[PDB]
Amino acid sequence: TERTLVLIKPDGIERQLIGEIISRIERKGLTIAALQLRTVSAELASQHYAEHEGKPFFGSLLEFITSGPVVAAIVEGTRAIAAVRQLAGGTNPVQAAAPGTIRGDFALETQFNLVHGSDSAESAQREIALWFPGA
Amino acid sequence: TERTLVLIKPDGIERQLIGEIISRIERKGLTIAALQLRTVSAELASQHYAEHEGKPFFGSLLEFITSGPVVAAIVEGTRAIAAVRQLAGGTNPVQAAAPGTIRGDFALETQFNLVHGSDSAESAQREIALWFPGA
Amino acid sequence: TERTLVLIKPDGIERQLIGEIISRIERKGLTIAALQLRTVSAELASQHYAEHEGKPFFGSLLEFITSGPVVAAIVEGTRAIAAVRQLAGGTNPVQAAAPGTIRGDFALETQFNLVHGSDSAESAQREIALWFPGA
Amino acid sequence: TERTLVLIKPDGIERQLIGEIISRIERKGLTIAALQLRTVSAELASQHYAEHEGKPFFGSLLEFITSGPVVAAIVEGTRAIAAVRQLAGGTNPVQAAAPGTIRGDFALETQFNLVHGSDSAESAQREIALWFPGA
Amino acid sequence: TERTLVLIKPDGIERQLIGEIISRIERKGLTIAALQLRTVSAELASQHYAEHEGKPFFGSLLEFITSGPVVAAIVEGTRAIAAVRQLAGGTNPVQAAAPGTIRGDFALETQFNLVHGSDSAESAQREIALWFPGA
Amino acid sequence: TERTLVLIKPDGIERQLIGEIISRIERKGLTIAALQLRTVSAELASQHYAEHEGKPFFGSLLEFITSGPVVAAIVEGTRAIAAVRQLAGGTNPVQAAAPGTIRGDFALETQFNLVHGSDSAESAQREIALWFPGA
Repeated sequence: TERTLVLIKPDGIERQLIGEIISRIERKGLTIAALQLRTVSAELASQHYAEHEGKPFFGSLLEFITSGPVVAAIVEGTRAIAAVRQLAGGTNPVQAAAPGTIRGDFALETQFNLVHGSDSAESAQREIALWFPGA
Repeated sequence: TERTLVLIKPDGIERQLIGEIISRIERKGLTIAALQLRTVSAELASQHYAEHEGKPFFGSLLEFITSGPVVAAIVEGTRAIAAVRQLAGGTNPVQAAAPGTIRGDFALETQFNLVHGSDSAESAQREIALWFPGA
Repeated sequence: TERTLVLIKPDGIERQLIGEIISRIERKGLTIAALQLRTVSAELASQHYAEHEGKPFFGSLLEFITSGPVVAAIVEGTRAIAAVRQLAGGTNPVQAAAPGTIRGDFALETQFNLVHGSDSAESAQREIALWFPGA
Repeated sequence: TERTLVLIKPDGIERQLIGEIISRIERKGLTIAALQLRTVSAELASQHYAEHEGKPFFGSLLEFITSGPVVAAIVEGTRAIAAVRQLAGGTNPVQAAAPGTIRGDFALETQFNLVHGSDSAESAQREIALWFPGA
Repeated sequence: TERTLVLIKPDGIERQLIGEIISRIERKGLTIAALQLRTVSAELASQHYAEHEGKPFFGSLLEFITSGPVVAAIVEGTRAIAAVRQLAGGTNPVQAAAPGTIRGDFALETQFNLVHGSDSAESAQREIALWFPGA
Repeated sequence: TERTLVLIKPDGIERQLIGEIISRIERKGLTIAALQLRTVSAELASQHYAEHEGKPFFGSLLEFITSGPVVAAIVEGTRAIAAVRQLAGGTNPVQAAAPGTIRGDFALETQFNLVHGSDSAESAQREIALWFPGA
């Protein structure tokens, strides 16, 4: 079994999809190991987005994650990592994401993607330590 | 943002899926700009199906759209055109349409496809003028 | 069988519940006889609210129905009138409306009631003539 | 607007209803002000259940809340208190709770009630201070 | 724990509600102990409806249960009997049944009630022996 | 129109998905021709899994199908065979099955696949004779 970090971003909250997203995870058979509505410091935001740190969309990327609170969580279970990304869909909700996924069903813009899921074991271990340093 | 024409055909109505379809559109983040249950004249039907005007399935194609009332609508929003076709699925509901789409979830026959969505900007502009000449 | 007028007010639209409401109606076994997204003139609004014409909440009552478009419809079927009001719930969504109803599930304020349904045969016949004078 | 404390108890979690419950809250128009999966100390449990402190069911009442983690939350909005209790249903899910409520739809036992909601302004203010002393 | 007999009548099947009904039962926490789509002999129908044997609606009552196949089942769990009747709603779907129940959400006529649930321990034991004499 | 055999395996039952699965079938427009919760003899299990009779996973394959009761059914309609497999998804729920399918939405393991659907006309005719020799 694996552990992956999941974020429900400020747009997912504005659109009232916290429970919808969590439900899909639960229904897949995965288990919520940690869960917390929290605010994001300027520091955390950048450390999170270091992969795309130096790039054209960095600015508004941080301003976004910091505009309102977010819901962070540790999702655990068999193939947690791949499964979550499976539920989430591709980055582009119209041309990439399949219908039935979170982004595929609710999203229209690459930017406002509603959700985040660790893209690899390497990332997951790094992001969990980052958002849930205690646990 | 774009505007696209959407039809909920007589079979979509017989099967009580008006609200189900509209909901999926709404949930995607798209907005219903126009909406009307209406009947179809012989003329409108053919002007609509002019693309496939001369073909083997034209007859019953018109007889169908004219058998009962239909629900016409203008759907507006970011990438309205592609998104709607994304929600609708491919023409063949079993071999083409993905599960999660409208046709993929409810349809079994290429003919009885429940729904219509403009396939391009060129078409949308033409079909909207056709169904909602005022608006 | 009966005919009743149903309104999905501007708040029902802002909250993306057109399809949700229509679906509940469909699922009850009732049939959408007429349906149209339309704007409301100052005149229509008052003629509609004549029952509560002279009262303390009249002003903002009209300003509301006229702030954005609404979805009007004629719902037909066995006991259409009572059934629709059954689905809609009592006027106060928290103290009157039962869970499971439209207002009971989605509403919090007596004012923002999302929906309207004719309260009697007398009213229905009057309101249908008013909103769908042709049909 | 009001603030009320909501608990999703260990049975609500075992039965995979976190998102289902949160969704119902969201859909009612209420907003999640705080949210956290957390464990319960022996002390917190009793301070929470002081109202029924001296009684026949106290023992297993505490042992339960402490058997696994729970999801605590602050729910905010118009009539937050009454509305939440409205969504939750009466204590007895079969004879009291109406269909459509959380308990009414999912529960069978008075003990395993899935959810908790502050029963009054007095309680809410006390329980929020208790579970979210910071916020 | 108790055992109760549940019938999904021919109208429940025509309206594609087998899974919807079963789901509601499952979700309540009850368990399907037996389940079978079967036809009804003239004899079984009357033995079932002996309570209302001599009455004005007996004829079409039997003709109905015998018009198409039905889905019979034994539902088991805590307060199975009351809970099932709770999910089913009162006999009259508009004036008696609450929204959120099966009849309350889908039915319009006292006759076409979609579902049946044993009304008492005495009945349950009698009807189970009748429909599932082996089990 | 075609006939296909569908199994809801013991894990589909443990996870309370009987009605969910049946519903998806119904909603696709397919019809339940036969349906029965039943136990599986050692013989039936192997005759069913003869295709993969001689293989590394045979043992626990039979032990599984025989651990608890299962729900067998004959599903009938246009392209019943392909459609059902379409609803079910690929064998591997994470890497193969698309979101929106049964396995895609609920499953995490190739072994615990919740459902079975005949993979061909040849198989269907053979498996129906096997599970429903009378009908």
